[PDB]
Amino acid sequence: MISLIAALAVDRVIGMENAMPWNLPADLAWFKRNTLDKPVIMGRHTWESIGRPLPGRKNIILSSQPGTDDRVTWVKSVDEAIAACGDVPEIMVIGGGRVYEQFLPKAQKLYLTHIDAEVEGDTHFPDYEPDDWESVFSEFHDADAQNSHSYCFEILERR
Ligand SMILES: NC(=O)c1ccc[n+]([C@@H]2O[C@H](COP(=O)([O-])OP(=O)(O)OC[C@H]3O[C@@H](n4cnc5c(N)ncnc54)[C@H](OP(=O)(O)O)[C@@H]3O)[C@@H](O)[C@H]2O)c1
Ligand SMILES: Nc1nc(=O)c2nc(CNc3ccc(C(=O)N[C@@H](CCC(=O)O)C(=O)O)cc3)cnc2[nH]1
Repeated sequence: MISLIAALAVDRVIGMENAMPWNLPADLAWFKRNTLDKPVIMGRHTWESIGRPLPGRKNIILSSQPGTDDRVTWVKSVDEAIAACGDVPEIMVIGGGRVYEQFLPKAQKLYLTHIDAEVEGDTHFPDYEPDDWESVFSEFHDADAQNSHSYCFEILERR
């Protein structure tokens, strides 16, 4: 299983200036829950934006050029990234935009957080489509103290 996980604001915006500007702790907790113990594949820009390894997960970074940090695994292409994950049930792809574009045709599951927020955005989630996917999970939550915007968690299976 190749799965993508992403948090999208309105108009499918996922980032700006190579950052996530919004602070939504409930969604981070959901991200950790759904990636714990799994391999995670990310692009080099996302690597520099998170800034650090992610604990309890095998961190795989796509980059066309020599890696600079042996606390993670560097790979030069998509199939190399897949091979490096070994024999895991579920391979999590955690972005960013250019990497999501390449892995979407090979994914069978999408973990999406739809955030009710407008964010001027430098990068977007790939434009998917009304008919390749059906929902297996809905969980909507209003804004509270720690979380300033409402958000929907959705899991989608490739039909
Ligand atoms: N809302 C969310 O859930 C979410 C999730 C993740 C990221 N983000 C945001 O997304 C933005 C970053 O996304 P991005 O599209 O600019 O970059 P990205 O996808 O994270 O990384 C692009 C880089 O990854 C490498 N790469 C991609 N495909 C490759 C391939 N087939 N082979 C070898 N290397 C490959 C290349 O590294 P080299 O250039 O070194 O060759 C490429 O420059 C940030 O704003 C981040 O905060 C948001
Ligand atoms: N749903 C979703 N939300 C996101 O914010 C998200 N972010 C990325 C890329 N950026 C990041 C940035 C920070 C952390 C992070 O610090 N996570 C900690 C949280 C620990 C905790 O919740 O206490 C982690 O260990 O997962 C993860 C991904 C990729 N997919 C996503 N997917």
